[PDB]
Amino acid sequence: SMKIDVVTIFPEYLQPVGLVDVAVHDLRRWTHDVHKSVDDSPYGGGPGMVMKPTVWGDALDEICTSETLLVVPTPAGYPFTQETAWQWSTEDHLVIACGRYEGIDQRVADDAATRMRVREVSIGDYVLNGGEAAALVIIEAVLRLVPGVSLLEGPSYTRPPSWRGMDVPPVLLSGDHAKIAAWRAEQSRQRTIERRPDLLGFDSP
Amino acid sequence: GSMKIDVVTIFPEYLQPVRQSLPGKAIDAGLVDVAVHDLRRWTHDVHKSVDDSPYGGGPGMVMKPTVWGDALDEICTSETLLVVPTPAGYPFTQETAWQWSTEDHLVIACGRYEGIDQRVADDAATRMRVREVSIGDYVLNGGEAAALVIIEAVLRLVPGVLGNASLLEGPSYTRPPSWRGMDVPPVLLSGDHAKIAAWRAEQSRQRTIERRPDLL
Ligand SMILES: CN1CCCC[C@@H]1Cn1ccc2ccc(-c3n[nH]c(N)c3C#N)cc21
Ligand SMILES: CN1CCCC[C@@H]1Cn1ccc2ccc(-c3n[nH]c(N)c3C#N)cc21
Repeated sequence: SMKIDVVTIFPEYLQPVGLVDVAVHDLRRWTHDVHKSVDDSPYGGGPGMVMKPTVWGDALDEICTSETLLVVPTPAGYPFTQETAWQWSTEDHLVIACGRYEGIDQRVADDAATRMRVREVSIGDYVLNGGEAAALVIIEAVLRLVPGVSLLEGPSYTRPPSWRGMDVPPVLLSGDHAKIAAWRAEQSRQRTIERRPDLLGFDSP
Repeated sequence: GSMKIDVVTIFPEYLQPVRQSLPGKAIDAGLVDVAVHDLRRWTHDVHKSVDDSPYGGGPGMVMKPTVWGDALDEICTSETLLVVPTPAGYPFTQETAWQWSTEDHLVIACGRYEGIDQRVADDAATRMRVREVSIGDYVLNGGEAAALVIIEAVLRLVPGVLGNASLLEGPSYTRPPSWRGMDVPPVLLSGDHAKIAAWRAEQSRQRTIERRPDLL
């Protein structure tokens, strides 16, 4: 049983989402001024804008409890991996705070950490415009692990056994479980060495 | 630059996010076009079958090569960069996003279930460039979320699409100067911009050591 709340200034972007419920909240609901302003220029200089702590604080005050796991996507986060997804799969309540612009004032996470568990994480080594796509990835990876819901995968094949003059590897038609398991292990080894040598403790290309 | 992206998926509704996030100015200027295609348009049968049992046995289903082959035959040309998300892919990184941002035509083939029969990519690779990539070390249900990430990372690097007409980033702060007992680091308000840059560099150094020692 899991509840997921996502907070964002682009609730429309979260559209791609019994044991689990997902709710999406417009951060601007917690603004007061007429312009509904969520950002301001950075202290210390630099390009762009920073999301104000005040609006975030009010939103999280309402949505979070001390049991909440607050997830904050950021390119400067700890890596979000399958291990993380397993860890989070047994949580009762995830709140995902999606930033935009240059990000969220650091005091939002620091304040939250005084009363709940906070996790700043990155889904990969590339740059996005905001946390929303990361939220979608995290939700998908976690929800498929919720109770009641090493080597790279090798290639898969289905019918027909010959297509455009390309044959399904004959071993896969042999019915020999041991030979098939061995061939699959070898394809996975080839793939992992070639594409992800770091997974086997080798230098990255 | 002008980029066309075609996405093929059995869940086209999953991609409408991307089409919405695109600035009208970039579309009107013909800088970008994203089109999403339902794979079932290319099925052969009244049951609109896209999957079948795996040769060699095992769990799950495999997407059919004949359906995918027809879809890609129609959509791709010799100039296409065919992107195939897969957890067994080469890592998709910012370097990748930069490389792909100058392409004229990306086609993203989104799999589901166990993935796509390998002959689809292998056949495509004999007449176009094919890239099997993964967006990270976690398992998804299919390629659609990966497509969203790749599209966003690539398009924001295409001149015009964003507009205006190594180390980890450190913390950022804005008003108010004090909030819930927490003060913005005073150095940031000091007007000593050389010292501010050094402070930021050290914050970045510390964060990289703590969160991403692999980058060092
Ligand atoms: C661009 N713009 C200036 C520099 C830094 C980032 C900023 C955009 N931005 C704002 C909030 C926010 C949250 C997550 C991500 C994100 N990018 N890449 C990942 N793997 C991410 C995660 N997880 C990016 C975000
Ligand atoms: C689960 N199910 C059985 C095992 C293998 C994967 C499969 C699901 N699935 C089918 C097509 C497909 C494409 C990409 C991804 C994907 N997962 N994680 C990434 N970083 C990905 C990328 N990029 C998963 C996909």
